Amino acid sequence: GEWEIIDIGPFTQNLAKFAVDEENKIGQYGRLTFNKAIRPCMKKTIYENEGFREIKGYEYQLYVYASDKLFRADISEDYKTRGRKLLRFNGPVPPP
Ligand code: NA
Repeated sequence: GEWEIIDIGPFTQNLAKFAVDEENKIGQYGRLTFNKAIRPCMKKTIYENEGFREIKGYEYQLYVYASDKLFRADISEDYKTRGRKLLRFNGPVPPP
């Protein structure tokens, strides 16, 4: 796997909103209201360990404000299926 920083544009906001929608499902923090994703945001790309460079999927580490509290979410995304899942949702944490 390899990590990069990526911008906080619409695609990232969607991921962050997706983290908040999943967490609301979970209910651990009660009812959260998505605010925005903020920098810094990281993306991991995972390959197959081969040499044909076959992408398996992706992982993201995001900072996200919901209900004016800052959280750190980890999301995974499958390359072929385009399905996503919320791995971890933590905080509140201090600003980076
Ligand atoms: Na805010």
